[PDB]
Amino acid sequence: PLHSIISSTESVQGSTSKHEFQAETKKLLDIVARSLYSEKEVFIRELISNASDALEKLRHKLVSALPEMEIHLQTNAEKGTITIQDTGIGMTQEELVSNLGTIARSGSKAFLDALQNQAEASSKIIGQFGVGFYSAFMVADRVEVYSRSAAPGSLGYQWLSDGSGVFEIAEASGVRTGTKIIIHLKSDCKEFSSEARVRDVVTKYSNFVSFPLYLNGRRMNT
Amino acid sequence: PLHSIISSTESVQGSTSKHEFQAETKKLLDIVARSLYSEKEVFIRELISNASDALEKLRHKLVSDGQALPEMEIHLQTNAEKGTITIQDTGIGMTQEELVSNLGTIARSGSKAFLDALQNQAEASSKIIGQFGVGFYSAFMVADRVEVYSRSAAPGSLGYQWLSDGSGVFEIAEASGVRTGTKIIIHLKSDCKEFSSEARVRDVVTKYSNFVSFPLYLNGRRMNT
Ligand SMILES: Nc1ncnc2c1ncn2[C@@H]1O[C@H](COP(=O)(O)OP(=O)(O)NP(=O)(O)O)[C@@H](O)[C@H]1O
Ligand SMILES: Nc1ncnc2c1ncn2[C@@H]1O[C@H](COP(=O)(O)OP(=O)(O)NP(=O)(O)O)[C@@H](O)[C@H]1O
Ligand SMILES: [Mg+2]
Ligand SMILES: [Mg+2]
Repeated sequence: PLHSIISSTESVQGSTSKHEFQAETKKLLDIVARSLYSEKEVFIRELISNASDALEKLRHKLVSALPEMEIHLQTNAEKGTITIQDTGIGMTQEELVSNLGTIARSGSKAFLDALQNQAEASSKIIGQFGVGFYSAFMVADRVEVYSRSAAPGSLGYQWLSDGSGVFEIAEASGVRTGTKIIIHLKSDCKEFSSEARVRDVVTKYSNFVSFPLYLNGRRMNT
Repeated sequence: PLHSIISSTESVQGSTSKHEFQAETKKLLDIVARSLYSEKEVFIRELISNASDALEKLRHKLVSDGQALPEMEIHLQTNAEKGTITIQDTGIGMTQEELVSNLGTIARSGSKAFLDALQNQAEASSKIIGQFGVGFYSAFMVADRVEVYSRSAAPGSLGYQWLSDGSGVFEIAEASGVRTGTKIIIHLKSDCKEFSSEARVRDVVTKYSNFVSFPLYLNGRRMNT
């Protein structure tokens, strides 16, 4: 008896605002693109860790009907997608622009510094530091984010990028509070639209995931 | 958005077997029913504690054996029209043998202590029901009639309905459409219809919901972290 919250409720309303990635972000993305980094499956944990962070942030707002606090994965073999949705704190428009566009992540500063100071392949250095959210672009043709801040009266947004130069933001209706990230997989990365492949990855660490984690409606952790 | 699992999926398929309560159980029922004990709301925690126990038992069966994990939740629902309050858990459930033995006897240790203390002391039942509790039979503080469905988590298990009006006898019959775990439907006495009010149940449960070890819902609303 399965438990799913992921469905196509969202629709883009009105016009698009166009944004450029920070220079350092473009550099990071290009390095990832042209690296031969083989453990691309890391993007799943990067996104689950972010979902967990967002749910933890939501707790900080609680005092004495509690909000649902869940992380959902869904694979779609036919569409070549993998989706992660959390019911956590979400992002304002300002937050989308800043958080998904810059190199604020402390590990990513360390990463970029390591590129200058280590006589190692980039793949090894990606292994050492990680690249956080941008790990999605290991596997994605295109990344499609919907987010709505848990703050009352906040609007929903769509953030779009193919990971080259530019990202877009538009207002969206039908966005649940929290964040949904839809990864449109590369033609050579379709393995991550398979339930079995994703289960095998996530099983290795689901016991360490602090919130309820579902894969295609099936509960993965205690 | 609400989260509810409680609905009328069950129906009796099997013959009815009628059972007499053990004499000591009859005696405890008798004592509790007639008591001036006024803190009747306790039955709600009694049932939630049992739901929790059942869900904890289900954990003990889990191993890292591949698949999904079972949902582990406790649900309360009130129905003001029908004069009911229902509690459903998705835990270990009860075999037929377990229904007859577990809901039928006074194995419970605090109930043996209760009866001992009532006999060999001069405190009235009011007090010492509060001290000891009377577990599952607390339901008969507030119930005209108690309606239980249960199916054991054990592979192969059938579903059963257990019925009692709390006087002398209980019935059991095989039932279809029982989810693994236990649903308890309390058909409330006339002077007890307050426990079919959501606000009444909420105000009671809020006092201890953050000590409840599993997700707890009231009419589809989450009550605890
Ligand atoms: N699911 C999400 N919900 C809300 N905020 C998000 C989500 N995913 C990413 N973010 C924002 O994007 C930022 C960057 O994410 P990420 O690149 O993983 O770095 P980080 O999580 O800050 N640090 P690290 O612990 O090294 O991953 C986060 O700090 C959040 O502010
Ligand atoms: N929801 C339930 N699911 C499974 N078994 C149940 C359920 N409720 C009651 N039982 C069984 O009925 C027995 C009696 O319950 P109860 O009268 O509360 O005593 P107890 O729970 O054993 N001891 P105490 O800790 O004092 O409540 C339990 O031990 C269970 O075996
Ligand atoms: Mg992160
Ligand atoms: Mg008990």
